[PDB]
Amino acid sequence: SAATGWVVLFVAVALVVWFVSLDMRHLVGPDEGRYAEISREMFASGDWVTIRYNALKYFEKPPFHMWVTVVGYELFGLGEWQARLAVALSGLLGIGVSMMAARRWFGARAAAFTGLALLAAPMWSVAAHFNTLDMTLAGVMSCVLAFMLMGQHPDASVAARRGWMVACWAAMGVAILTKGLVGIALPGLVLVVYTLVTRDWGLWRRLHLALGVVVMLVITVPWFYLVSVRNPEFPNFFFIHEHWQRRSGSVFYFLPLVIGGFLPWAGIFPKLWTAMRARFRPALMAGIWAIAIFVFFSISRSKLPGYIVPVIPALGILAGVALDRLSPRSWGKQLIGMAIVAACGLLASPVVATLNANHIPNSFYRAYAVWVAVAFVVMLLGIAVARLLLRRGVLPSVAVYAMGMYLGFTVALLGHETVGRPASGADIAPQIAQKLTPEMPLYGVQMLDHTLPFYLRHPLMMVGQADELTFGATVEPQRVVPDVDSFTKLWKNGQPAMAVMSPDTYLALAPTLSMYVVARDWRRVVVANVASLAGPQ
Ligand SMILES: C[N+](C)(C)CCOP(=O)(O)O
Ligand SMILES: [Cl-]
Ligand SMILES: [Cl-]
Ligand SMILES: [Zn+2]
Repeated sequence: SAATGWVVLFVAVALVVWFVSLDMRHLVGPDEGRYAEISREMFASGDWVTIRYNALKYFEKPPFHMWVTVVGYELFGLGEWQARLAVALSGLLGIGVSMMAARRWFGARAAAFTGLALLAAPMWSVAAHFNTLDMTLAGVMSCVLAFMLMGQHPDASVAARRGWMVACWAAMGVAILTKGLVGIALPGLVLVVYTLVTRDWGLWRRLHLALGVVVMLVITVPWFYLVSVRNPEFPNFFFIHEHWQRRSGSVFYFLPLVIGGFLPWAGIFPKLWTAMRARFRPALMAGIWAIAIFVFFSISRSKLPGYIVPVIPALGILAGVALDRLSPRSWGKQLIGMAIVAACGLLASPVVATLNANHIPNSFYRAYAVWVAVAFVVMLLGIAVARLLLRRGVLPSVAVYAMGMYLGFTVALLGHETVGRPASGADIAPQIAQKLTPEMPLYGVQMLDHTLPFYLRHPLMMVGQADELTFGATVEPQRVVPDVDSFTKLWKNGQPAMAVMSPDTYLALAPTLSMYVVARDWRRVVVANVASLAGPQ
């Protein structure tokens, strides 16, 4: 316990950056806003069974992420960092259990390398600070893998093996309550593939199959029964609905995602392979985890980046052992390569200053470019001081390097606030809230705004195409305007209300109905049907 004062320092500096950075960006739609708002509505209603999005049934996802977010709301009230609490705790959880399994099978030093690996991995840290279900599922599934590895260690008693096995099945249950059957399909897949490569059938006896299935059913079934009974249309939807938004992604879709999301360790990607090929083989289990899940999502029709996040913890374990075998000169090689590519990021950072996308003007991206450049600069600093610390050992150099990378990608994420804040609509929320009341409708005229209703603490009344709310709009049609043509009669003859639409929608409806503009930004026009709810015009 000589240099423990460094570790305590390191982790401390990590944790404060881990949580403070949560509350420094406005919510980025659709995901962050969608789950923050669903959780808000659950929090305000108390109905933890029937998930609703803008007062409409939302049966596209299971509720565990929302349960966690709602507990967070009850403890610390509504806000940005509270809405991102589930994913941050999921990230810490993946780090923790990952280096627990690493410490069990490969020792303390390798476990430290695993924690550093997951910390520096931009996919794990970014995804850990971005409110989406993929990081929650990644943390609970990392509990599946880690608990499975803990339970298969020979030096554990039958009581410990059963404890880690029921812990594994329980984690699979939570995962099913997080994003559906994936939480059990991917493990089983990774399981059978394993038993085909190693030809160890007796492993199916160590799983505690009966007890684990029973405890998993006890965890998952109650909510599914409740929501299926209260809403008979739920099971056919959740298990049959082919969801799609506005697919067609190549089989190489997740290749730049996995490479970029594990970038500070890309140079040792071969040394990860030579980590698994070289009774129970844990590194091989992690490798079959990452590879099997990767090829599973790579051959799937629907592809989203977050799908691939659950492979990162396993990679972390592999990284932990690979870095554990490196001499000082080899890590020097890695530092040289990463210094090169980070310097290329610094030279290429002005590229984003020439961007304008998602109806966000170029200026915000000019302000993003300086933050990206700063990010690669702090990466370079961390690399330099790591090279200075290489004389004291590989582990301190890797620790400083990983800290530099983590702070770097953290700066790169916080810099996204430049383009995320004008899109969130939080700026024009106070202007709207001055005249908008909770009993007033806020029509969404063919626009599913994912962030503004959260900031208004006020749900949208969907008008016309409800997008992913279509299903909800059809099973409870008394809560929704079916088409814009009915919205015109509601608008000219109904109660005083407001409406959110796109600018092109405003110009399309302008010759039809006169509307007084309450607020505008680059992505939305907010109007009222009475002149007294807006500024002079
Ligand atoms: C996306 N969805 C929830 C509508 C269908 C997916 O369900 P499942 O793959 O968990 O069975
Ligand atoms: Cl509220
Ligand atoms: Cl701004
Ligand atoms: Zn859908």
